[PDB]
Amino acid sequence: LVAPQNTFLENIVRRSNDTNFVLGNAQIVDWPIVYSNDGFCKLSGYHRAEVMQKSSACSFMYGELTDKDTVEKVRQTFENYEMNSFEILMYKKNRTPVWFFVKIAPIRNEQDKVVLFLCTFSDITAFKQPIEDDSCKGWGKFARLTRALTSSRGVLQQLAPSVQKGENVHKHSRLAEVLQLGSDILPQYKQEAPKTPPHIILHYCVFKTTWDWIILILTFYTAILVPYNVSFKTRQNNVAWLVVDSIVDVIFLVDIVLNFHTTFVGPAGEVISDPKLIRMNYLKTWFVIDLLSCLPYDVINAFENVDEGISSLFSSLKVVRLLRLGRVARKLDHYIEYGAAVLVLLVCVFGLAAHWMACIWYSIGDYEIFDEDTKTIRNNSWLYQLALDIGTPYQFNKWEGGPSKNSVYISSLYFTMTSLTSVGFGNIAPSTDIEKIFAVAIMMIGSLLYATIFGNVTTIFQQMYANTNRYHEMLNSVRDFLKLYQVPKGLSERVMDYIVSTWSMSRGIDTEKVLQICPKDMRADICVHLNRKVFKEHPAFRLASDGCLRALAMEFQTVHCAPGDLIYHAGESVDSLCFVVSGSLEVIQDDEVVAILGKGDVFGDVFWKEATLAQSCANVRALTYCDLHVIKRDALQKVLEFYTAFSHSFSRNLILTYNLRKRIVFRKISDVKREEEERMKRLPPDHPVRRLFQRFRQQKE
Amino acid sequence: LVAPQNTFLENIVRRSNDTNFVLGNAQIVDWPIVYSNDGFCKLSGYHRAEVMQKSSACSFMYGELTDKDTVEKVRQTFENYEMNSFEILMYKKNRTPVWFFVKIAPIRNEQDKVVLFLCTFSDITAFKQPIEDDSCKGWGKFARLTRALTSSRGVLQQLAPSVQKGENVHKHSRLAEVLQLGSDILPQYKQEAPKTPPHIILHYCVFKTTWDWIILILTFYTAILVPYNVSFKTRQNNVAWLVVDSIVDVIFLVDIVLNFHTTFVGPAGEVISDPKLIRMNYLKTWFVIDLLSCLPYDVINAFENVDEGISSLFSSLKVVRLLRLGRVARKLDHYIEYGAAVLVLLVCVFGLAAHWMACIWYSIGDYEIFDEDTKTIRNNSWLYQLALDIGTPYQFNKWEGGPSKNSVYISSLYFTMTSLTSVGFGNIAPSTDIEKIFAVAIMMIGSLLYATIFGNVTTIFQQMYANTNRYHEMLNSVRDFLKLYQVPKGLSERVMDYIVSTWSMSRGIDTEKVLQICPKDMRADICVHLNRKVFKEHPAFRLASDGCLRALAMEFQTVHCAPGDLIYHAGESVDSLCFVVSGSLEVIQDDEVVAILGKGDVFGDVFWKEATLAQSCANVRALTYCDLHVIKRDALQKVLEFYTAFSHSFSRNLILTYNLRKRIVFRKISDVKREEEERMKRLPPDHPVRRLFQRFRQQKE
Repeated sequence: LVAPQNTFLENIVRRSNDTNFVLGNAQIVDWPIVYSNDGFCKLSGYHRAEVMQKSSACSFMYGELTDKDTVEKVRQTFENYEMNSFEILMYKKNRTPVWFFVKIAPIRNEQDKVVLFLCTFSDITAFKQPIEDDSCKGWGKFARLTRALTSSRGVLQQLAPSVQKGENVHKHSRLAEVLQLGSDILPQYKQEAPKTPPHIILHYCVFKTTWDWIILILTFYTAILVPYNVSFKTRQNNVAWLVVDSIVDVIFLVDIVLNFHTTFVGPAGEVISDPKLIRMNYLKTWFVIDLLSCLPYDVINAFENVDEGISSLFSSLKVVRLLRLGRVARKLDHYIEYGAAVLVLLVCVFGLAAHWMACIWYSIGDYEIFDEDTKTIRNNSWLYQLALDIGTPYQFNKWEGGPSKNSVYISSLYFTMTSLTSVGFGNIAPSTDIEKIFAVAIMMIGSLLYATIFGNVTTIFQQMYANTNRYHEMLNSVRDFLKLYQVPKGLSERVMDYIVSTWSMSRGIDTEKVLQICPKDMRADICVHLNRKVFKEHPAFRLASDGCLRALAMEFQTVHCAPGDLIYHAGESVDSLCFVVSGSLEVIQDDEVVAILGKGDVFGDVFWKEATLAQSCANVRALTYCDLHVIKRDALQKVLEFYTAFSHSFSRNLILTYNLRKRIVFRKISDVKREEEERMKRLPPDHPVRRLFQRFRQQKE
Repeated sequence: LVAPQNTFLENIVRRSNDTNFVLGNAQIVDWPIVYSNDGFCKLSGYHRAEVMQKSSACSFMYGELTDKDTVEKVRQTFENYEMNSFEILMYKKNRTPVWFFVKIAPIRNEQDKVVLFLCTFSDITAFKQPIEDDSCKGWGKFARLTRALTSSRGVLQQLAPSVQKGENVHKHSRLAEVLQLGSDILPQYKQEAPKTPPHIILHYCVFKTTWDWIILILTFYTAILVPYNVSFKTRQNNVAWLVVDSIVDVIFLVDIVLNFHTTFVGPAGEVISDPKLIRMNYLKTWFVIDLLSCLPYDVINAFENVDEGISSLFSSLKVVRLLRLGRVARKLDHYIEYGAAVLVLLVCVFGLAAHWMACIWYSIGDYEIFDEDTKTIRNNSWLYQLALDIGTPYQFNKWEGGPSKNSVYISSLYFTMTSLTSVGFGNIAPSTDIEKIFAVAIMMIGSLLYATIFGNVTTIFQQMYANTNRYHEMLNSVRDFLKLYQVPKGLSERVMDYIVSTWSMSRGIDTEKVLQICPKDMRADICVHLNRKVFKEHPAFRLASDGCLRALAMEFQTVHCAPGDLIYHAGESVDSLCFVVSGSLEVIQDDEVVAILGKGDVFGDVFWKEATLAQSCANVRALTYCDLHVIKRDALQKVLEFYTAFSHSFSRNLILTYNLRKRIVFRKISDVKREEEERMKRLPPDHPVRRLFQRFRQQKE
């Protein structure tokens, strides 16, 4: 989410440290100036526009005291493209001769070419010999030159008055700030994305995504396992549990380390990648909590110490890595956001709450069943009830254990579960006060959890139906309109066929909306792409310029059509030129076929010549599914008159297939036979019709 | 929700009591008139427009009989800004000389300045000596003057014919209505919000809001506690319950008093704050109910009287303060309305209904268990069943009590609860007829309550997803369109990058919609703010007037762009001026870099000079993320020709960085070397090409 960016001006101005620079082209003869810094503009007194395009040699800066040897040296250093520095008198706009130190640095290109020359300048007037062509006084001229030397007199040499013979180090101090420009020359005219530090890996790499999926699976597995072991306090018989616990805790610590070594996205900035601040930000935000939550705290339980009862609660506290997950959810859900991702999040929280409240019901029962050394059986307890139900009742002499831990686990799970979805079988009763308060807490939280899933599942029916409903409402309105206004079957089915076909090919595409969203130049490129067919195939466009091509692409509109469609009916005013790129067309003149139109054909009229609109002499009808491109007369004329140069070539190259303004005369064989046989079968009062004949002859004259 | 308002005209006209007044400026020499009342307009006969801007001295009113002493007195009283009153003959528009009483009152300003002079006038003709320059008759002139004196003859002196020598009090009666104007002078030209009475406190103060939160918590606590004590009829063992009950009832009475002393909002008026009506409105609407509901009625139970069984039902009746809360809800919910406030309202009504129906189930059981002195155990009762289930069965000799009240409370709560959410454990059965009807009532109301929460929770998924769905549908349509029309990868990713970046930076912002919602002047201010950058930094605008600045701000449009974007391709018609405020730009001429554009640069053409559009000679492309401001030629020309004065300064100050109409010529070093080595390696039939050469020379001539 970043563009190949160029930063040369900002980089060079920031590296300059209040110095000045001038830029000029390398490959053009005499190397014209392409840029001048504001500092140079003010130092020379000449404006940027008047220094623009001038020669890099700065001959326009020269004066009588300039050195032909220096001129030759700058000339040959330009012609050989090496780094150098110089010292020479130069003339300001007031034609005051003043001293200058100069350095040159041509800049290479990413293509290993060399494109640019870079210049730097500095005053040394207050330190060189005094010179004055004309002055009010020698001391006054000295003071004025020293006050002009403020650039050197500033931070670059502010310590000078505390020392003597400072010129032994002032030259090097000035030269270092220009020698630093070698780093500025590095990008070599290239515009490119900035770099990021190593050992901090981009968060969006596929390897990091599968790492995120792995830590997902790990935290889900730990959230399963933890409440089980902590509730039942089972014996550590197989070392595998401790092995898995320690490895998964250390892999979580490594995950925290990679968050400490990975890119992060902030609300105030699209990408944040500086190690010097990302680590501290991650710390101060959430890294302290991550450290508080993700260590292998079970090592304390594995070891032995005087910390009686201190470290027990670590397991549920470290389950919370689901909260790291929830922070990641903002991104990770979007891989299934299409698909209602929250469905899995629901299922997971269901399972988690079920297991949690299973262990809670177990804990309450276990705490209640025996009344300590008082030996009160408390037969009212649910666990006693289930023990007697399943058999193997308790005994004493000593105590019998009755039910087994596995069966009792599933007992608790199943009660939690039935409470969760309100089926309430009722075989296992919450007899005691605290059992029965816990029943409050569980079924309340269950109902709140329960409402959400109905909302979630309803959230998809809009997608599943509303599009069809939009189609349905337009179709129903069309039906009512069409039937209400009594359109016969032919035109009615033509209308509905057009509606259904165009809707099938379109649906949700808003092509005009996409166009107007698109910015002007990309719009130009899109329409050029869409009219590429006619542009390449028709020879009239083989000569066009890119600008006129773009404008014509804006103007062009493409029409698909069904067979039997009538494009130009007789007597209609022709106003458009049109091309055929698919299908075929036919022309009807006086109910007679006179022309057929195929691929690549173009017909219309010479608008640029006639300049007057005319009626259509014939009818043109489709016989195939055809694609056509049409152009309006006025816009075509405007583009043509703007591009007069292309206009002449376009006029002389373009030839039409048929011209709608002209028409042909003909005779039918049947009509000729009728006339011949009528002649085979074959006036003084006709003076009025003869007068009409004479009038017609005069009009035709 | 009120603006700093001015009411001087309405206030003074209402205080005037049918008198007249005239206003004039204080700080302008000769004090021109700024306003004239309609009464004065009609009394003088001169129209408002012709009296406008005239001198406050009313010299244009004067006549031969006027007094130079009075003229000097009004002059010096104006020059010294004191209050005074006067009497003088003046002339009406018909040039009839008539008597006038006059009073003057300059008005101060909120800045302790003085800005305005106020005048008042009145006729005394019928009481002063008779005067007539020319008349039909003396008695007729007397009658006409008396009929002109109707202003004094009206309500100000209507009692005069019942008295004699009334002039001893008529002057004071007239003067009082003008002396009242001192209160009218109070606001001192200031426009400000009106005042509200003390001891009635604004309802929206933060202290009042936290008071509302406190009364919320109090009524919630009382609603918890009341059905418990009233159902179980527990002994009053700790005085703390009575203490809390009495303090909370009296704090509710104090709350009712503060509603009686606080602002209230009515549908017919945005703010209602008059004590003389707000108290009565609050009374007649709801204050009678508040008094009916909020007293410490438990004092009767604490005391002793012959009122056997009268005062018991007070507690549930005073719980209803949740209805005061519900009236407040219209406002109070909106602090959590963002956040689906109704969720807490649900949770609260849940808890309330649970506890209520707990106490109801308890009441039914307690009423049923024992069949009075008949000693029928009624073992069918649910409470008997639970007693035998838990143990400690009932006994007699005398009666054993069995279950304890705490356990029985939670029993009832828990049954109500399981009935509420239909889990229906079934261990506690409604055996008896009435138990079992109550089961009807509870589970019916439970299902009605239950449906609401699903609606509530579904109400959020639109917010959670529909925005993403809008983005999804446009992206899907773009994908289908782009792939269907076979755009290569380069342009395809350019398009999708533009779409996603613009959508990320925009989302729900409809900037154009905000603009068109905004009214014209604030639109002007917004665009001035947005173009402040160019306005302040570019010297050409340092001279502009506010009106032309506003119009140009309306015209300006800003464009952000990505690197590689081509603004003006070669051969395109230049029609816009444009400025650079961010990033950098580069210019390509004949595939050669010729110019670079930086911060603050401007390029285009001199439209106001050339007046003819021209094609672009070069190409300009972006290398950085850049922000630009563009101006259309036609609107710029129109604004300039309107503001001709600024036009000359703008033309003479403005200088372009590069002009698209002009172009540069150059040569390549490689091309020069090729030509030189070709010359190192180096016509009669050429007459046709020589003729072309001669034609070219003639055309260039």
